[PDB]
Amino acid sequence: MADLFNKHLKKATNRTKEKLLEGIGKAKATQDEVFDQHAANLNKQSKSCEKLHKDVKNYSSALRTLLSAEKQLRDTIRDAYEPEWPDREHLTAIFDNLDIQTNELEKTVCDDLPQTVTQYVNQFPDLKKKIEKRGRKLVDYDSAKNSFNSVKASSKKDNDPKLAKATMELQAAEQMYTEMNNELLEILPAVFDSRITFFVDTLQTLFNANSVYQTDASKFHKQIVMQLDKLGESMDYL
Amino acid sequence: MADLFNKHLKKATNRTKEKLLEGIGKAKATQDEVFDQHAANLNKQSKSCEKLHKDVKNYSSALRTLLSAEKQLRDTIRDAYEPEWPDREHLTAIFDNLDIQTNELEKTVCDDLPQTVTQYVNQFPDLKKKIEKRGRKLVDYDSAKNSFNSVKASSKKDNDPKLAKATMELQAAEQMYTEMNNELLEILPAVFDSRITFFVDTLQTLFNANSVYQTDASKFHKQIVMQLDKLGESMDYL
Amino acid sequence: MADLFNKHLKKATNRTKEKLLEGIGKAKATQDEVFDQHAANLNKQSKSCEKLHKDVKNYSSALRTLLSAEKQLRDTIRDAYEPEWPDREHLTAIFDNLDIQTNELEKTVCDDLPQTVTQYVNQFPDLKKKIEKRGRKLVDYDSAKNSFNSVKASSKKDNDPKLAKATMELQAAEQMYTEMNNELLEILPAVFDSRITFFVDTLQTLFNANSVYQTDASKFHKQIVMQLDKLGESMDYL
Amino acid sequence: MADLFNKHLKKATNRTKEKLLEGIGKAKATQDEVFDQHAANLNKQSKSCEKLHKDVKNYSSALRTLLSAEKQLRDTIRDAYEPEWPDREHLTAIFDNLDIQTNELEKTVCDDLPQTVTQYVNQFPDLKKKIEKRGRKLVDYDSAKNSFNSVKASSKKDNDPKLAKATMELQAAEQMYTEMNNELLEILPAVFDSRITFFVDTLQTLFNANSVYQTDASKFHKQIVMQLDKLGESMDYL
Repeated sequence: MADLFNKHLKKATNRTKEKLLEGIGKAKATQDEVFDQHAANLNKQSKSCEKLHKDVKNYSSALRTLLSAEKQLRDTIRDAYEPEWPDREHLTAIFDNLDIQTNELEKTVCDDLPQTVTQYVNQFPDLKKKIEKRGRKLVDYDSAKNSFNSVKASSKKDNDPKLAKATMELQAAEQMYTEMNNELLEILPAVFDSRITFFVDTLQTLFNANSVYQTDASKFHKQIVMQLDKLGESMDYL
Repeated sequence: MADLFNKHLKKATNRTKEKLLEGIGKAKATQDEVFDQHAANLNKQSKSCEKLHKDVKNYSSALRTLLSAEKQLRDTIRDAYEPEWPDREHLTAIFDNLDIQTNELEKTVCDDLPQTVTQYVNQFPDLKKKIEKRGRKLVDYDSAKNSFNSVKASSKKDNDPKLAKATMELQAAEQMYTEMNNELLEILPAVFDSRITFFVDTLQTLFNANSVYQTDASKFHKQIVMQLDKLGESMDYL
Repeated sequence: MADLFNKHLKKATNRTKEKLLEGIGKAKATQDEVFDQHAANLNKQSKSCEKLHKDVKNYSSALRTLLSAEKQLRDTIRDAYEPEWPDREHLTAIFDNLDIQTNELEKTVCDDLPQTVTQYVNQFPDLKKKIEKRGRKLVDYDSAKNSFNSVKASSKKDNDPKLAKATMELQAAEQMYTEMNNELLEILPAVFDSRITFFVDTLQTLFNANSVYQTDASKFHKQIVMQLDKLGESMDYL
Repeated sequence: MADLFNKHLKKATNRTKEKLLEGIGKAKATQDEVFDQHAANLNKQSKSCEKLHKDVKNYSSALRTLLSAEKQLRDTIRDAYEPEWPDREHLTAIFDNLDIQTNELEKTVCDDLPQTVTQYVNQFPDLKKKIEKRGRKLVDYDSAKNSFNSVKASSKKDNDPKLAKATMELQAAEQMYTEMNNELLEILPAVFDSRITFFVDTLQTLFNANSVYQTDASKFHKQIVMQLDKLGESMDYL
């Protein structure tokens, strides 16, 4: 069977090459070579951002409730503690310090963090737009260039004002093309590579705030462990 | 002027004073007056337990939910991560260890902690009942004592079955009174002071588990801070 | 039942302590400590007097009729006696002497006795009034003392003429307070203890008059007994 | 002049003088003339008894009321007394003894005394009637005596049934006359003089009872005078 069905194989592979003509659309001379690669690069910067933002916002709400629950924990232990027992003031001050630390983390992650994306995303819109800016005259340059030759090929004489018009289009499109090459060839790919800059600022902000809080939380909770040890000794007398 | 109407309240309220006092009882130098310490005092131990238990159960659910949310945090970072960043394996292992530590805390507090209260509490239920085991035996002992005297005073001849019966009650009640005194004056006061034993075992179980988790969490999260530092260095190349 | 109904016992005794707030009235800083005890003492002098007077007046009327009936007895025996019989003049003079003795007792108890209460009750009104005299400035002294401190506590400066006013009240009330302490601390309790003085004067007057009469009456009636003995001897001859 | 009208009164009044004298009777040397002592004389004994009885009954009620008022005196002092005075028990016993003495007097005079009159009085009622037992027998005796003579004078022959009848009346009346003389001349005069026997028994009963009471009353009340003296000493401390 496999070879007879290989008539299916033979048909499929080479005849599919003709099918690719039908797949794409109506013109083929384009900005693709240099600047679609830069376009895809600058879009690859955007496409991770939207996921990161969704997760960062949802989890920032999760952190805001988490810190609120840790504030409730502290107030509840303060209030549940009662003055018959040895140390209430010291552990109360520990809880107040951990409240301060939760408020720092809450401010920094929940409120402040999103700006750290913006901190370098500021520029990316105009630059995304500018990939298209370069493209406009990468297309019109070739169109004008060929058009000039076209006229010089079609007319019995130069005098055919169309040759002048196509020259004017060629000059204008080449001027824009070259200016936009210089600006955009550096900036747009540099901005893709710099996409890591805003990712790193944001992730660093988020984790730095979390880690400073938990670093303080561990010493504060180890201090309450020492409060357990003295409470063991206290255990018989009270 | 209104005080004249208070004269009417005086007549009625003086008769209630008598009837309240009829509530009280009869005795000789009785250590049951220390059992008039026990009942309201071993009830501090009960009523503070009900508050402690209530809070500990509510907050044990709160801790279970917190540890679940921390499992979700880890799984979310682990899943959110991309293979193009090298520490993905190291920080995945850091998160796996912190998952283990949350599971240990969750088991220890949320599941296990109530038994710690129970361990010293097990003796208290019988011993509270024992407060009345002793207390009634005073009422019988001095009732029988004064009954024997009452017969010997009332009865014209002695040779009175009432006197023999009152002697039998006196002996029986005195034996129970003295047995219960010896047992209960040791045990029941000891249970009051020893109430601190379950309070301390319970509080120690709860805070010990929380501290071992957070001590491990701080080292594990400091190791993710070091991952931020290497990511800052990485930031520019990627 | 008794312990469940002891929920009634438990409720009644401690919750009654809160009920005592509702029982009394609107201020608590007062003359009670030193001088209500002296006030009750000087009132305890009055409260036996009114009963004693009621009974002494009613029985003084009873004595006035009793002595009148004894006068009728004497006149009737004098008049019933007749001159055929041996001794009429001697027993007639006995009756006349017992008339004199009844008139002495009648004067002394029925007419004169009440003044023997007054003999020392003279002073008690003003002194009863004076317990209140002391009280007026035992109250206003504290009120002025506290008021001075109040002003010195409330005003931003001394200059607040209220401080002067409260000083003037304090001085005046302390002057009256001390004067009234000196007079009243001795007199009012001494007057309670001296209440026995007028009781004893009155009871002595009453009984002394009665006993002098009956002492004479017994010798007078024993003399008429000797008249019976001679009348036995007379019995045959007449 | 008015004396002339007295002549008219003389004629009528002289005829009444005759008719009064027709009231009188007939006799020989009769000891019934001493029975003309008895009737008006044993009536002194009756009429003075009625006065004595009247007064004794009225005054026995008066004594009953007096002794009742003295019971009330004692019970009133006993009840009026206060436990803070020591002789309350001694003077209570003094009053209890004087209650006994009033009850003894009350029984003896008020209830018992009339029988004392009665004891000697019992013989008098029959003996008063006996005065007429004798008196009529004179009227029969001399009527029959003079009747026998009258027949012997009037009757022509003797042999007269009237003379025999008059002899029978004379004998019968003389026997009764002489029997009654012997009995009644002894007894009835003796009863007149012996009237003093019940007067003396009665007066002695009355005054003896009154004196024994008052003799005891004076010692008992002198013992309350001693209670006044100890109360004078007590007076200052109480």
